[PDB]
Amino acid sequence: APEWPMTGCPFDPPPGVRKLLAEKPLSRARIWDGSTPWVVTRHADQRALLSDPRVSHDGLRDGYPHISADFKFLSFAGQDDPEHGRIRRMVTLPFTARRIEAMRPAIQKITDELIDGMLAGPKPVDLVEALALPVPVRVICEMLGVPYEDREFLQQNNNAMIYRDTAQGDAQKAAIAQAMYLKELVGTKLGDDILSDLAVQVEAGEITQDDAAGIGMMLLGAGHETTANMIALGTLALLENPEQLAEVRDSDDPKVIVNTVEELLRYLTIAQDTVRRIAAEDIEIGGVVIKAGEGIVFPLNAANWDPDLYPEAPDRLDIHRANARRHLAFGYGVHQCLGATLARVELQIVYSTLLRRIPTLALAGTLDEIPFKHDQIAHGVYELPVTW
Ligand code: HEM
Repeated sequence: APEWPMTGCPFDPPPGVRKLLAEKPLSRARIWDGSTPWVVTRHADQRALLSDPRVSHDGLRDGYPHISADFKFLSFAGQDDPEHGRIRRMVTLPFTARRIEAMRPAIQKITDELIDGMLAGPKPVDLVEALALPVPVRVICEMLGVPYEDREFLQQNNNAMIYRDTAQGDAQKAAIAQAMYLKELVGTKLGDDILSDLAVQVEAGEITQDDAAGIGMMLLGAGHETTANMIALGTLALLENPEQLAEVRDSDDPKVIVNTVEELLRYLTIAQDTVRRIAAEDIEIGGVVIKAGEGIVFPLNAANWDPDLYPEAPDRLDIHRANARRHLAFGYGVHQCLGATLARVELQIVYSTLLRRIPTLALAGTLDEIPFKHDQIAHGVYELPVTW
């Protein structure tokens, strides 16, 4: 059983992963804890399994293929229905299309302010620090109903939980600080925002104040690093594909920014193999039998380069790929990304505004000088020096 997970093509999935996808759609791999879960590479099969009620997201179950030991420790996103949906229903409305369309001015203002700071400051500048990290956490603060004046505090806490050079002890203090704060804010709300909605539930007896705070925390975590990685990696992908950058920037067709975000989501699949399940019952698929209690690993980045679905050079960026929106970058089934509409719309605004306001944007060095997050689960770059 090969080890899992398996450099000068840094955007591309690992070579062994492309090999599996091509010749062993379903196979076993040994992960960090010595278990050998199934690896499911095909887009079709990921959809099949992820929407099969025999497939469980319950990380307390023996066999569950946790991403790493730390994720194992932590152990609504890690639960099955009915409790998963009971909780998800309480935070569904603010993420719906209409409500996210209604956030466009707020996301646009956040973006323009941060581009104002870039443009007043030195160059080159790290796009990660200047834009990619601040936007998503600021947007989520606003949906939560975090007062403007506590913004920087929540941002630094959340940043601290993301940095490689934060010592775990400090990351945990930062996490403790977020929870205490959110719990306090929920007590306060007892507004229009998520925490007010959650305060209603608290007041109704449906969840505790602690639970309210945990949900808040979870939305904070979930929506931050992922979106940041997309901002930074997505920008870099555009800068490495200049003819396509120019089009996204300069096209008069509003569909192009829309397509570009989907093709970026598909091309980069930053959530990689973070999607994990366990079979609750035996499941027969693709001529093998996944047995009850066996783990299942979903390399979304394999599915999104699947030639059954993306036959025309899926290993190249093509913003006109007519098919891109079929990607599974936000996963699939009942745990499909709650923020998927928000993310789409955040990236449309960030990429378009970044390129229209900084039409001379340029990588300050070259691709090979960029430090990628090869050593992590979520794909991305530690730093992105840009100039103009
Ligand atoms: C590029 C941006 C994003 C990507 C690639 C992404 C990816 C994903 C993926 C793959 C999952 C599925 C996890 C699983 O099945 O185990 C997921 C779930 C989730 N995402 Fe995102 N996400 C993004 C942005 C956001 C944002 C902006 C938010 C919230 C504000 C968010 C909140 C969530 C939540 C709450 C879940 C759990 C859904 C559930 O279990 O019912 N995400 N995301």
